[PDB]
Amino acid sequence: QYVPYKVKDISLAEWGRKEIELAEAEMPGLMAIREEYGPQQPLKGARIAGCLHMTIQTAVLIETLVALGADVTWSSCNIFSTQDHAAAAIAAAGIPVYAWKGMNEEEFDWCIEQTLFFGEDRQPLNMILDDGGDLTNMVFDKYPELTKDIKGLSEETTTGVHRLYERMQNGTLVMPAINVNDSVTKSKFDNKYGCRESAVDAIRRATDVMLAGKRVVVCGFGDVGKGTAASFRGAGSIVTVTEIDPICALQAAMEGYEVKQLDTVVDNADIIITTTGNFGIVRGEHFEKMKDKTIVCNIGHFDNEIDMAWLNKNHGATKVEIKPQVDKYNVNGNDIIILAEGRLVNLGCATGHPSFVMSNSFSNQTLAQIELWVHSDKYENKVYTLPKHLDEKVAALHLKKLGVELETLSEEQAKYIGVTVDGPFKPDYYRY
Amino acid sequence: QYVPYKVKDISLAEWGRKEIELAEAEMPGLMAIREEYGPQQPLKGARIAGCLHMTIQTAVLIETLVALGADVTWSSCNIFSTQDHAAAAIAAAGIPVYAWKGMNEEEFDWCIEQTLFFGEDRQPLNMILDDGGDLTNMVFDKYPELTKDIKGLSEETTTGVHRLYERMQNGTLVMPAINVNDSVTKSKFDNKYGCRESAVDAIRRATDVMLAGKRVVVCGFGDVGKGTAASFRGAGSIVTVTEIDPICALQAAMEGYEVKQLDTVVDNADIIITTTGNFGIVRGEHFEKMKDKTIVCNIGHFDNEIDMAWLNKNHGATKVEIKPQVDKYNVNGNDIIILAEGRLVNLGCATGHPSFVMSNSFSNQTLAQIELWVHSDKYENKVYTLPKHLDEKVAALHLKKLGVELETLSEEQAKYIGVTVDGPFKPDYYRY
Amino acid sequence: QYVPYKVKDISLAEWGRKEIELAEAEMPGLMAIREEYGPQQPLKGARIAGCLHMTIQTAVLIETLVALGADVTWSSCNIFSTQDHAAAAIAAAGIPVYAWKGMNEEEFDWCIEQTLFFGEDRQPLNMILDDGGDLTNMVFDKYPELTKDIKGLSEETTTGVHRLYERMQNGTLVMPAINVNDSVTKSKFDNKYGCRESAVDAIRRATDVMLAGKRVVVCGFGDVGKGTAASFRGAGSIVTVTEIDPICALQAAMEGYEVKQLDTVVDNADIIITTTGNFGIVRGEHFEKMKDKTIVCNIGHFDNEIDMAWLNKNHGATKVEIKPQVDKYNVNGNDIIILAEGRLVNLGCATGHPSFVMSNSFSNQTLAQIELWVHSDKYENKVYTLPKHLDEKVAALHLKKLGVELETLSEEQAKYIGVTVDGPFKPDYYRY
Amino acid sequence: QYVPYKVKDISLAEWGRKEIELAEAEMPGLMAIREEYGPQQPLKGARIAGCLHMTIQTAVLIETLVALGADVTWSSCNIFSTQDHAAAAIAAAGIPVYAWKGMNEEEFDWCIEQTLFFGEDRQPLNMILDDGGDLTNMVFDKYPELTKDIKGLSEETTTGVHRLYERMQNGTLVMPAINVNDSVTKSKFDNKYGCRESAVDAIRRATDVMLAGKRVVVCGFGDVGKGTAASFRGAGSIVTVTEIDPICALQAAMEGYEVKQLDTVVDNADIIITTTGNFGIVRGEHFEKMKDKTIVCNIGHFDNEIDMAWLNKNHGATKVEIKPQVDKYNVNGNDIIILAEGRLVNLGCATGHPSFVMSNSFSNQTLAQIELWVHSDKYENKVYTLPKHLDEKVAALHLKKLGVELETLSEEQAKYIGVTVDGPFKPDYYRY
Ligand SMILES: NC(=O)c1ccc[n+]([C@@H]2O[C@H](COP(=O)([O-])OP(=O)(O)OC[C@H]3O[C@@H](n4cnc5c(N)ncnc54)[C@H](O)[C@@H]3O)[C@@H](O)[C@H]2O)c1
Ligand SMILES: NC(=O)c1ccc[n+]([C@@H]2O[C@H](COP(=O)([O-])OP(=O)(O)OC[C@H]3O[C@@H](n4cnc5c(N)ncnc54)[C@H](O)[C@@H]3O)[C@@H](O)[C@H]2O)c1
Ligand SMILES: NC(=O)c1ccc[n+]([C@@H]2O[C@H](COP(=O)([O-])OP(=O)(O)OC[C@H]3O[C@@H](n4cnc5c(N)ncnc54)[C@H](O)[C@@H]3O)[C@@H](O)[C@H]2O)c1
Ligand SMILES: NC(=O)c1ccc[n+]([C@@H]2O[C@H](COP(=O)([O-])OP(=O)(O)OC[C@H]3O[C@@H](n4cnc5c(N)ncnc54)[C@H](O)[C@@H]3O)[C@@H](O)[C@H]2O)c1
Ligand SMILES: Nc1ncnc2c1ncn2[C@@H]1O[C@H](CO)[C@@H](O)[C@H]1O
Ligand SMILES: Nc1ncnc2c1ncn2[C@@H]1O[C@H](CO)[C@@H](O)[C@H]1O
Ligand SMILES: Nc1ncnc2c1ncn2[C@@H]1O[C@H](CO)[C@@H](O)[C@H]1O
Ligand SMILES: Nc1ncnc2c1ncn2[C@@H]1O[C@H](CO)[C@@H](O)[C@H]1O
Repeated sequence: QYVPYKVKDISLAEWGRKEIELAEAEMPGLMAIREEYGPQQPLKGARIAGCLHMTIQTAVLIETLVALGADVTWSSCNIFSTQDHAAAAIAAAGIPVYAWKGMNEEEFDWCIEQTLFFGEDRQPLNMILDDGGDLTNMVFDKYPELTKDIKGLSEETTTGVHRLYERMQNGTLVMPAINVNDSVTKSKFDNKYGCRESAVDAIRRATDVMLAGKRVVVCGFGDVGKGTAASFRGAGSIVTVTEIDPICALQAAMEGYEVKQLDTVVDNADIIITTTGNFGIVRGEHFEKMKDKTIVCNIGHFDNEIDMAWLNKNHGATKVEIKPQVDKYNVNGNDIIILAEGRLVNLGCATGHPSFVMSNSFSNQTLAQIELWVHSDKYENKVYTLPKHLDEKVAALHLKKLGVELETLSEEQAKYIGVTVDGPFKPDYYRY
Repeated sequence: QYVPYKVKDISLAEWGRKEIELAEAEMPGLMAIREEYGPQQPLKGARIAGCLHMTIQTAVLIETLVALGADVTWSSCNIFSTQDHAAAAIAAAGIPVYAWKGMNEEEFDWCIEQTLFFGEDRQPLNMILDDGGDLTNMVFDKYPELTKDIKGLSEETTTGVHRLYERMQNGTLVMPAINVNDSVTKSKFDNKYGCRESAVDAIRRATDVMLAGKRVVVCGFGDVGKGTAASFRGAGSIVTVTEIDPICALQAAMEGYEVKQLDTVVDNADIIITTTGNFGIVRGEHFEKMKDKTIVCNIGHFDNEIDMAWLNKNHGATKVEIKPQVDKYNVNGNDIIILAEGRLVNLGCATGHPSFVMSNSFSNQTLAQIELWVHSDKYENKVYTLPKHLDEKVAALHLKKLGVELETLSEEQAKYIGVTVDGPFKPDYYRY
Repeated sequence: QYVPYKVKDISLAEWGRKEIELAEAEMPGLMAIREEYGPQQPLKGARIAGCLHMTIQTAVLIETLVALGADVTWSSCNIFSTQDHAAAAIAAAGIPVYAWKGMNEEEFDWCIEQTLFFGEDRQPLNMILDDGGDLTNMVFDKYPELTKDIKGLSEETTTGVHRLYERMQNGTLVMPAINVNDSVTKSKFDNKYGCRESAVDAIRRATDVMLAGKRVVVCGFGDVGKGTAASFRGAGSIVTVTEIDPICALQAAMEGYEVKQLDTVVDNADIIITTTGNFGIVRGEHFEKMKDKTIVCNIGHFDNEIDMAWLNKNHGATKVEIKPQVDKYNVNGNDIIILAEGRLVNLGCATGHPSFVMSNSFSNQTLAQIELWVHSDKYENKVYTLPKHLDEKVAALHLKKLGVELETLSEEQAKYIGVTVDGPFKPDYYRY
Repeated sequence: QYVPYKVKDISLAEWGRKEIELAEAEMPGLMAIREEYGPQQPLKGARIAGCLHMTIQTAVLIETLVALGADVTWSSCNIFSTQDHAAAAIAAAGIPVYAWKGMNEEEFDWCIEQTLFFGEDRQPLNMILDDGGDLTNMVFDKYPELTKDIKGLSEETTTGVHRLYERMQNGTLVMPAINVNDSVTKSKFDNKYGCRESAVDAIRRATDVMLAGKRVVVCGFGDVGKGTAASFRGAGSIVTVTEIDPICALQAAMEGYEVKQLDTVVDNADIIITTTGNFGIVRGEHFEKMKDKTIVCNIGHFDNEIDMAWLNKNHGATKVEIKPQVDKYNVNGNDIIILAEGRLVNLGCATGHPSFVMSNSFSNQTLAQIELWVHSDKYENKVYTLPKHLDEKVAALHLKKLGVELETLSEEQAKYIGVTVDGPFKPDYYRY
């Protein structure tokens, strides 16, 4: 039977609403887009299923989509990332949301599947909004009959984008897709500066440990690794980076970090955090070398960066929960502290990124949903990014809140550098 | 009638004990002092009343004093700083503790008064361990008859030390006192690096706001102000400092901060945090100038740095609690967000300093209690500090945990610079 | 008549050679390329005219090209950037170099023109190696008859690349061109980290001023602006950034800088430095507002970022040379200090970037010259970049010198993220 | 016969004067003291011999003393620290100065001895102004007959202060002495922030090496070590600190540096710089372990921190001068680069600290000379410091130049914290 929503505790809605109102003031881009596109109702007729961490920030995105005319259903893309008071507030607003903090895997799948059908009539979704690819996979692999009537999808994160390029190479991408991750105002702000805000936050809330003087190994120096390393360095930690990519490794050395193999530094590390989007970064052989009370955690999208299966099989019998999402294992006499069972730690042990940086990602997300819903016929079954002018517009919408003033080119200065006075200001290859 | 303890929820003890065990590993100085002085039972016969934030870290101090032979009673020195699971664990260990998070002022006084008498026999305390001076004032002002049999007191923080110098000038200091605040390993580590760890932590847990690009006004640039400014700068904030002292102001300018009057910067500040130990820093006239959703908080010892009386009198009728210790007031159309009702915010909205830095303060605290209990007859009714050799010993006890190696002077190098090979290494005027 | 070289003082060669030998040890990429391609003589038959700051670093590039088989002639692309002992050493090695520090504009052109013809026979060049486009313009505009026998050109810097895209749009690019600037290992290392090394260096050598606590306005926050801002911030300055581009402006705010219009901050600035590659950044109206003894300088390619014509016309009569390339003007009673007559200040008042970062740029430059000389027939009269594998190779060649260790993907980890174990590791759109 | 001055080249005076005028604008404290005390001629009758690095900054000090009524003679306290154009300008002003860059030791002593007698009449000095103790030792040890008529001495640096405490313990301090080093506005600004400005400066001018990613070993973490470590960290270097003092070592770990024995890190260091004021820090056994082209230098007062005797005895025969004060030795196949022959490197290879920070030290120096000349009868043959009010006054005189605004206490706020509204604001034990 139809289930209108499912949340941990609907009585948390009042608290969630108070925090949503504060978040709105910190998300000027989303609120400006609400205001500019509200009158036009661009998303009228859309039935968007979203699969994205059910946080206070996501609530503002959800209510922006509704404000633009859409019908929306929602689930979280991680079992530990929902903020229960945010979910309760969205449920109390009449929006079908299926999400709570601490789901098991069967519940996680069940929540996604509820979002595919709208109302008692079970009307199918016609738009996909994804973070990591699990909703995309659910529809494409388990409900392929529905794709004929879905106009397109947007994908929010690096890991889900890679899965979309797997599908292109495999001939299994059956609709247009906009890669929101690689808007400049997403990748270079959310992935990097968002993790700078929220990585140390999660370690502090989980463990309360002193960070100054601790040796922190950051595995990876992509956008998440850059921000995560900066997070700990700004708290006084001594950060060593690992990398496979010689360009990213040289960047870390130029920023004043040592860059070593994990095997070189594992036996003296105080904290190890993975940022790679790969698998098998922290293995049984590494756990066997760690010193007592080493904290191990992951801020990449999936928990398989850390071999939790090995740890639970070999040392799970004497696992002790310190408190929820802070587990202590004993490996041959040395305690190992695992945060959020190896799941993305900033959302699992804290609240993820702050509202202001998520306003950039979610402004891109909203513009992508508009573009697909209105203009999907103009696109092939390939992966696209938003045009640079829209990327620039998203950034510009956040400047007044910060007291940032921009210069204005004269027409002659603009011609001198080969641009127009209203932009775009950079060639499409520019890397910022 | 005698009350053996009073805590919020004794069933939190198991969780508290798990966190105490983790804290012990992060407090090598305290555990080393336990180990060195345990066999000697130096505190046998002592009945120490302590008045100090009832945190996990304080639990390790309490159990160190007991391990050294003392009987101990305890209360918190702030109405919001107790960690209820730490209090429960100490209560379950059989130690008289009277403390919970969120006391009112009548309860705060009642808790202190219970600590003055030991057991059903109501045996009076004979040692004072204080943080801020309220326990000292309670005994000296309200129970003066008890001071004849108290061997001495130690005082942990800058504000309580100043009160002790008031008493010296006033002829009302009636026992020897050791100033633990001004051990180098306390003032220059706890006050500064501890606030670097815990100031931003509290703002994040309370508000989840983005700190990068925010204008943060840090009022004061003493040890707490230096650490607090560093806290926000390391998170990407744009910090402006205020000061009355031209030397401290010049330090802030040399560290790359603007230094302005609060009146110059109040109307564009995103966060204002007071660190002065003074009163009347943030006044009604300042609230009237703040922009919408400015966060105002205090990390000095007492809440009177912010004129909360003015704010509650003039705008309390429409106060909204966002969540506990996060209050929203509307001042002439602009929201003002107050953290922890103006009480010390790192303990009120987070967990205070981390264990490792508190091990330095509490190692000094333990050595001071030993020195007074054993050698109080060798002291006048004046304020003293521990000798530099003990200060150096405290620092040395924390080096191995961090992987710090020290050089050893040859006898000839030691003579060259005028020291002995075992220290002390600096003249008593050295400022570090 | 043929002139074999022209330098300030050939007796500086011994000193130049000693510094070249030290630079070789700091340029592992260039020396590795020498070693790998030396036996193959890939540049046999090439007659490369180079127009690029005649520094110690450029000497190692010149001798690498010769080591690979090329005949080379050389001039500097700026009137103040030659290091006379580097020029003398190259002249003493028998290489035709025409360059000294402090040329006038007629001499600058004369030096370029000598490089176009090789030996007493006046054999024409057949390869162009340019930095800024002035050599390209000299050949294309003044000696167009020579382009038929030139196989291609490489261009090293952002400003010259823009000129190449002007030529493409104008139908005046008559040979293949490789954009070396936008190798990742050039733009994201030289432009950014190189200016971090050398911007403050130049201000210190020129003026010896205290940088801590000074208000520095960095105009622009592209790669040069990012590095320049970091240069001054790391010295304790209080940096404000200006920008036209909302994405770059938001980056600066997220990095903890205020971002304002120059007009907002000009009257209180202590140092103003331009990084834009535009013109007309610092105008007469700005000079009229500056406070006494403000230092004004430019680190973009051309001096027209600052309106030096206005300053010399209106206030040149009382100009005082403090020392060479440090000039003091009096504007309505306030002194203005101009560095290097507004020409790129890191090369004009110091020695430009250090050897290690120039090894990255010049490794790319060498590989580009090889690719064009060997494979120019495979290219159209368009602008190209080197493939990502070569970019990665350049970075990898510099890791051992720094003690950087790289992880190696398993074949299964490589397939998981969609790469091969030997790279390239990132999609072509990746921005680092 | 009497010699009126001795400098390298008097024709450098015009250049020196231009730079002195710029320095005056950067030394508001000295110029304010000139202005306040000029009318009173407090130093009338004084004959001050100064022995202090003959830099542009020292020229402003010299001319301030003359402006206050004193007769002055001067020499430099280091063989490499004189700025010849500063010396020429002072000589051209009619002031007896005996100093040039690159003296030998016999010349160094000869210069000091000329300063002891004034004019053709050979009138003896009656005031000593010293930096390091060599002038003090010259008078006390070689001209003891003169001390009866010298009213007192001031001493500027940590090393000379220690020598004064040696003399107190030895009963050989025969006049009052003011320790200028340990004014707060000297030790905590000059020693620390001055070296932050000038340590990296010297390495860049001498070697032009890339600092990002280099491993720099800073020996010592006193005030000079703190500033020197910050210098290199702000340039992107990876700094490891060495220490004998557990408090200073813990400070470095809390600031995010590794802290190791030199023996642990010597074989992989790129730069080693000594800051201890001790001897025998870098020994033959260390040189034998260094890798090729390691840069070794010293920023403590005396060159014996590095065993230059060992290096010259064992490897001097193949020493190569790269350029003046940059020497290359070959130790068993590895090149070692020595800066300034091991003498204080910021003055030997660059220009020492900038004017603004020296204005703080030299404002203290001027007030100390006034206090001794006027009030020496009120002092014993002991070491004294200036009162805190004068320390605060010195800092306050530099605030307007930086745009620093100070708050003003109300009388009630002042009483609350136990001070007066005009200061002093801190107890005498305060460490800042
Ligand atoms: N938790 C968050 O809030 C958050 C935010 C954004 C993205 N993400 C996720 O974080 C992950 C990383 O994202 P990104 O944008 O930084 O990707 P990225 O491609 O920019 O960076 C990943 C880096 O990992 C490196 N790497 C790969 N395998 C490695 C190995 N074996 N050892 C060391 N380094 C290795 C790569 O060379 C690359 O530089 C993805 O899973 C992404 O979805 C999480
Ligand atoms: N929350 C914590 O964990 C924590 C830690 C240590 C100390 N403390 C408390 O914090 C406070 C500050 O301690 P501290 O050690 O930094 O003291 P401090 O004396 O070193 O610094 C206080 C600073 O405030 C400045 N100041 C005074 N009045 C001012 C005003 N009107 N405007 C601007 N600046 C002003 C003073 O000049 C001084 O530099 C005290 O109340 C102390 O007990 C709290
Ligand atoms: N001196 C050096 O060693 C060195 C090194 C590399 C490049 N360069 C030169 O430096 C210049 C900048 O190079 P880049 O790679 O940073 O280019 P870029 O395109 O990455 O950055 C230039 C920035 O200037 C900004 N800008 C343009 N007009 C502006 C204005 N009126 N006000 C404020 N900002 C404005 C643009 O938005 C852009 O972000 C070029 O001339 C380049 O050739 C010099
Ligand atoms: N070059 C400059 O401009 C400049 C400026 C100020 C002072 N100085 C000189 O620099 C030196 C240091 O001055 P300071 O004020 O920092 O003194 P300081 O006493 O504050 O610091 C010296 C530090 O060296 C440490 N140390 C001693 N022997 C050591 C060893 N064997 N290994 C490691 N660490 C060791 C000590 O523990 C101490 O912390 C003195 O010679 C002083 O005169 C130079
Ligand atoms: N507070 C948050 N709310 C929603 N999504 C978030 C939050 N913090 C991080 N994320 C997102 O989580 C993704 C990782 O799956 C990142 O792409 C990032 O955009
Ligand atoms: N976690 C903590 N436990 C106990 N005391 C703390 C903690 N964090 C800060 N403090 C103390 O609170 C005092 C302020 O009253 C400071 O002197 C500091 O030592
Ligand atoms: N030391 C140096 N030698 C040669 N070129 C340099 C040096 N420092 C900077 N440059 C170059 O100058 C160019 C600006 O015209 C930049 O692209 C950069 O590569
Ligand atoms: N530019 C300078 N002029 C004069 N003295 C200086 C300069 N830079 C550093 N010093 C001084 O050199 C001393 C070391 O002998 C330090 O105490 C410091 O005050």
